[PDB]
Amino acid sequence: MASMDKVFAGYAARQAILESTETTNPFAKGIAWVEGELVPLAEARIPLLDQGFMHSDLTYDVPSVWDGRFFRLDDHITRLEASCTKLRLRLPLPRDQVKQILVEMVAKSGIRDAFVELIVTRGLKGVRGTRPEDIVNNLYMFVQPYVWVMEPDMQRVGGSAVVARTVRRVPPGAIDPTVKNLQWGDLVRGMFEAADRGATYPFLTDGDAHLTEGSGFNIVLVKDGVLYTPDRGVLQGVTRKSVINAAEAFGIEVRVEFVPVELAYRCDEIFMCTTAGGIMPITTLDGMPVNGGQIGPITKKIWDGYWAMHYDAAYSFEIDYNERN
Amino acid sequence: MASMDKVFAGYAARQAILESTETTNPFAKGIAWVEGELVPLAEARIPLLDQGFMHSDLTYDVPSVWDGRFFRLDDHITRLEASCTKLRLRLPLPRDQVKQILVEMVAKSGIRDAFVELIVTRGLKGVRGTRPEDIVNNLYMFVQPYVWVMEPDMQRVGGSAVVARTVRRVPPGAIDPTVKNLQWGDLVRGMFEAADRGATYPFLTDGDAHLTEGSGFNIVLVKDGVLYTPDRGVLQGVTRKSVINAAEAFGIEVRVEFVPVELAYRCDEIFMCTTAGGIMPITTLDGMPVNGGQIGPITKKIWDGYWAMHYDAAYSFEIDYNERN
Ligand SMILES: Cc1ncc(COP(=O)(O)O)c(CN[C@H](CCC(=O)O)C(=O)O)c1O
Ligand SMILES: Cc1ncc(COP(=O)(O)O)c(CN[C@H](CCC(=O)O)C(=O)O)c1O
Ligand SMILES: [Ca+2]
Ligand SMILES: [Cl-]
Ligand SMILES: [Cl-]
Ligand SMILES: [Cl-]
Ligand SMILES: [Cl-]
Ligand SMILES: [Cl-]
Ligand SMILES: [Cl-]
Ligand SMILES: [Cl-]
Ligand SMILES: [Cl-]
Ligand SMILES: [Cl-]
Ligand SMILES: [Cl-]
Repeated sequence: MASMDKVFAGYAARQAILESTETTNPFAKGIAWVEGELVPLAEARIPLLDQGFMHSDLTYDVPSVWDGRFFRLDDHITRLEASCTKLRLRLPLPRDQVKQILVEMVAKSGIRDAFVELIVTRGLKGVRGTRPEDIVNNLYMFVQPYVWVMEPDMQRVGGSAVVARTVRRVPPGAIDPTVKNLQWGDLVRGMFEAADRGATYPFLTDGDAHLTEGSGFNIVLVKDGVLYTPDRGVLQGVTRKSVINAAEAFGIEVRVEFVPVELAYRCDEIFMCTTAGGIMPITTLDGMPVNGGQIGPITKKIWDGYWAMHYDAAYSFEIDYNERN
Repeated sequence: MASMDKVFAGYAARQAILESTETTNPFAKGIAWVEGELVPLAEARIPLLDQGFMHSDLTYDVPSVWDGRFFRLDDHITRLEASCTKLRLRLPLPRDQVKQILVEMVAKSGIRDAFVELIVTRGLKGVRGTRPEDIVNNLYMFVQPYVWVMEPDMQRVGGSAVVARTVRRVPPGAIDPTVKNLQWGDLVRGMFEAADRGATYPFLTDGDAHLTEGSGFNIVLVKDGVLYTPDRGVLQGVTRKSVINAAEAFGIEVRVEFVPVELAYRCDEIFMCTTAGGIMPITTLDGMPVNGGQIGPITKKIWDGYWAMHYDAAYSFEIDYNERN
């Protein structure tokens, strides 16, 4: 219930070092792997005919680095492989080589707090009209400075959400939300709706009176000392997984189940969770304060627990930035 | 009711001529417009950070050229602008300039039968966390040899379809299907399902016992001299529009309305329609011959009518090759 000052101050200090190197290190603003070559992220290009662009025929995943430590990298690569399997894709390199490249990329960038993305696409030939044996999947990877879906200043007070009414989440029988994907048509609609309504974060329903997820995050409700989070219709987030780990360590019950929309209007606390920002409190919903409008005690406990895990060998490992090896 | 021989023979003759130019015209296999530069299609590259790739945050449209005549180009540009408006995008160049560039591209390629695609993306900055004033949309365009969703020799016989059971169409309240888009998660699932079931084409339902569309085409049923095609849940196809034009000219009623799945099992004829292939008969459905399994008389009449429209000044214009239209 009190790690924010230190977590954010550490980040600010590391950030200041990174920023100072932007004119000397061409990778300080990010680095990409394309067709076996490493290039500054702003200069990275992909073939126009890649079906990842032509029909968003891809999956992706986003591990992260915090304070020079990769967080749950194996979980993210395993989820990527699972997503590939569901799409009949195959990770184009052995996963141990992939890990080695990522660590090399991070080390070269000098970035201590990083957003790391891997993308596997169908390749230069589409599914339609192609012999399955002629299909060759493509891999793209990049590392960039850590991305905040909720900035540190706002995490201190909580953000503003709406339950979206002009859009609902793509259902699993159309697109499987457990397959991480970049088909964000509904999520972008949600972001526009939130903004139109004077808020920031959209919570999308399943179009059947139950909650799913938002534009880049899972949703957790807190009521009478219990956490509630949607089971079906959502990405099985690694942050959400970490929230469950922390809750279990603290003796807090977590129910991963169908969550009726009505619970969002009568719960004690709300937070979002995602790799790109961590634990993100929501203190206004549909223009109304959430139970008084302050960040709640269980949210604070989970917040602290989540960041503590980033230093636990069971969930993280230290990257060697030395040059080299 | 028999224009197939002449239409396909003409195409074959033009294909042979096109092929003979490939060793001397670097654009004969296709040409792309990227950031104001014209490049061979295979060499075209886009920024990795373009949000058209990063979150498929884009719309697109696909006019075509047949026998050196652009087909309904104005309709396609108008639909593109409509799609852009619905996504809060804006065509980055005046539409008259866009048409001029397209004609120039086709002429340089020397392609007489062409698939032409325009893509408008959100640009290098995403909706999330960006000042709306800081967003600059991007334009990509390319011309390639005509693409067949059903090959000419399969159109002579008819194709096999299934009503998909493992996937349904993304509903409009999640992603608006009247906005042409490349978020094909459900459509690719449909293609895999069709293949798994020994058929070529998937027909997707609305997940509520009514038909919508398939993987790159609209669906038309013929029953007792009347055409039926889904109103809601689908792209408002320009080919479908052309089918309606031809049918009205022929005195054939067309009902654009809710089409129950059951009608597909008791109708007299079925065909698919799309810019990438035209009029595409379906003669087996779920492994069962459609009303005897032969291409039907109304399908043939529409087939002929559709291709005749490609030479009709009301619907087309001739491109001036080596001099621009
Ligand atoms: C739809 C969706 N649901 C849930 C999550 C949370 O899952 P995890 O805890 O495994 O991260 C994400 C993460 N999406 C953000 C990217 C969003 C952006 O950059 O705008 C991420 O990959 O972290 C997401 O995109
Ligand atoms: C989902 C969908 N519905 C209907 C249609 C028919 O609409 P129109 O008659 O306006 O073309 C298309 C055409 N999409 C094809 C896909 C091409 C491909 O798969 O390679 C196109 O863009 O021409 C489509 O993609
Ligand atoms: Ca450390
Ligand atoms: Cl530190
Ligand atoms: Cl999974
Ligand atoms: Cl509301
Ligand atoms: Cl999805
Ligand atoms: Cl290791
Ligand atoms: Cl000819
Ligand atoms: Cl089209
Ligand atoms: Cl139109
Ligand atoms: Cl079935
Ligand atoms: Cl769609």
